[PDB]
Amino acid sequence: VVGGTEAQRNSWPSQISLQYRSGSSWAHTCGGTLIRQNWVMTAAHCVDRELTFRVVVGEHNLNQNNGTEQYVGVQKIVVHPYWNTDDVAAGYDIALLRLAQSVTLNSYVQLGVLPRAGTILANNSPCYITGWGLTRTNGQLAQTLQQAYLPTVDYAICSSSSYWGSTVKNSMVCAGGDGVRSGCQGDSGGPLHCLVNGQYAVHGVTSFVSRLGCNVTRKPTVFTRVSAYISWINNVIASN
Ligand code: NA
Repeated sequence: VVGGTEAQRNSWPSQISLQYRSGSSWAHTCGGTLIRQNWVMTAAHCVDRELTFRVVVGEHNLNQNNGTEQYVGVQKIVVHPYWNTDDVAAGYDIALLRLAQSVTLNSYVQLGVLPRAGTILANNSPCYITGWGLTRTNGQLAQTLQQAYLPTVDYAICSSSSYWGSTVKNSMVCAGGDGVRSGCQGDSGGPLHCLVNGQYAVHGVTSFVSRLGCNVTRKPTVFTRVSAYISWINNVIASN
């Protein structure tokens, strides 16, 4: 997250860190959302590589023990069957991870609330992105979880020529684009949290930013629209 602030430790308890095994070590690579005690929602592109992945729930500081972390292996990966890694602009950038164990819920670990199917946010709706991604273009991962206020940019503006044009689809949500605040690498797969009727729900799965940079004016961060995928998610969980 570029232009973020440090989140409080219990603000976003559905946020997870997706990590891969790297020699003797684990490395953060992506965000996700805990949506069942044994299921995580992330981006398909996050699991393109044939790696050993684990999920950390209750994480805050990636390089310090917080005393609240639970570490759980990924046992099964279900990628959206229409996802194409060499065509992120087509969409379908979504994947479900079944965990080897069910995690325990507490003030640091909770299920994300998903919007109702078909829900479309009005332009300029209030949302926050969260994650441990780069804090500058071509920078480095955050140590502690960051958040940034990213209001939505509706499809008619986002698919306009000076924004993303044909690259953005209605199966996506755009947010931000102010040139200062943005998602960045390492935030991919995590949540976009939007306040509706008093309650935060996870409306987006972070998918992509501009090849020119993370915080580019009129290139808002682009998210998979969760409310396009409610039946897909339910079908996968029901079948696994
Ligand atoms: Na930690």
